[PDB]
Amino acid sequence: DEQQRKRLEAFLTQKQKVGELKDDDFEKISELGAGNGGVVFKVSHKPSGLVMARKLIHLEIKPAIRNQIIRELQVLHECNSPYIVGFYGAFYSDGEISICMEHMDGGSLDQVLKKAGRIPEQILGKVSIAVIKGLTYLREKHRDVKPSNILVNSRGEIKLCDFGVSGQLIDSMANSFVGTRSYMSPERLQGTHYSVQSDIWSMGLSLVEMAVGRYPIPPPDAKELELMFPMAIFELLDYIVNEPPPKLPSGVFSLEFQDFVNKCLIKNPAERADLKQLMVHAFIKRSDAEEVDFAGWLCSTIGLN
Ligand SMILES: *[C@H]1CC(=O)[C@@H](O)[C@@H](O)C/C=C/c2cc(NC)cc(O)c2C(=O)O[C@@H](C)[C@@H]1C
Ligand SMILES: [Mg+2]
Repeated sequence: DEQQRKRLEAFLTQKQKVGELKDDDFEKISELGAGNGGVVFKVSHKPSGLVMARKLIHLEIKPAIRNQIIRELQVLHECNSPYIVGFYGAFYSDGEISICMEHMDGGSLDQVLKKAGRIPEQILGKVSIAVIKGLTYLREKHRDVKPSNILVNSRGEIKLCDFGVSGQLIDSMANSFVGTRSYMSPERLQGTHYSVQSDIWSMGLSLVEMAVGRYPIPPPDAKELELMFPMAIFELLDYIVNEPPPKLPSGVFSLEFQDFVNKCLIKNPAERADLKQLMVHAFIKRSDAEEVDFAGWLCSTIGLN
C-alpha cells in the first residue's frame, strides 16, 4: 500500500537522524502503561526533538549478559512493518535496560478496553486484520498476543509491541518478574511449545475479552450476560487446559465473528486454524471491505483532542 510505504519511509528518515541513544539524552514527559516488567515513560529525545516511549527494565547483571541483550535487540532495527511498533533503539544505563519505541498516542487495547467497556465488532475486525498481518510479518521474516500488547494511534494504526526477540533478556527477568500466562494456549500450558498456532489462540482469547469487556475464563455463568447485554492463576490454567474454550455469546455478535474466534480457540493446535486460513476467513474478508472509522471511534472513546 502507498500511504503505508510513505509512512514507513518517513519513520526511517526520522530515525536515521537520531543516531546512538544515551540516557542523558532523554527528558521525561509522563508515565504510560506503567506496570508489568518495567515502567514505561513518554519521553522527549532532546537532540532530535522526537517523542518516544521508553521501557525501562531494572536488572542487575554482568557486563557480558547486558552487552548480549543489547546486541540481540539490534535485531529489531530490521523489523520494518506497518503492523509492528517502530523501534528506535535499545541501551543499558545505571542498572536498567532501555527500549525505545514509537509513541502510539492511543495506548494499548487493555487501556482502551477499560475506558470503552467493550469494543465493537467492526473495530475488532480491523484489529484482527492488523494482528494477523503483524503475525504474518514476524513468521515470513524469522511471541505473546494480548490486549496490552496491541497499541493504537489517532491515525487509525494498529500494531504489535514486542521485545521477545532477545530471549536472554526474558531469561534474566524471570528471577525478577514474569508476565501473565493466562493468554497461553492449552498446548503451551501442557509444554508442547510454541508454533504460530499458539498466538492464534491468544489472538482468539483477546478478541473475546475485548468483545465482551472481561477476561472470558471462566464463562460468565450468570445473568452477567444479562447484566452485560474467584479463581487463582493456577486454578485458571488448569481450567484452560481441562475445560472447553470460551466463546462469544449468541444474538449479540454476527455468526461470522463467532466462527472466526471459535476457529482460533479450538484446543487441538493441528485443527485450530492457521494464518493463511484466517486471512481468507469470512469475518476477515468482510471486515476488510468495511470502511470503518477506527480513528474517529478511537478519538471519541478515549477523549483524544
Ligand atoms: C510495548 C509492549 C509493552 O511492554 C506493553 O506492556 C505495553 O502495554 C506498555 C505500554 C506501552 C506504551 C504505551 C503508550 N501509551 C500512550 C504508548 C506506547 O508507544 C507504548 C509503547 O510503545 O510501549 C513500548 C515501549 C513497549 C515495549
Ligand atoms: Mg545518566
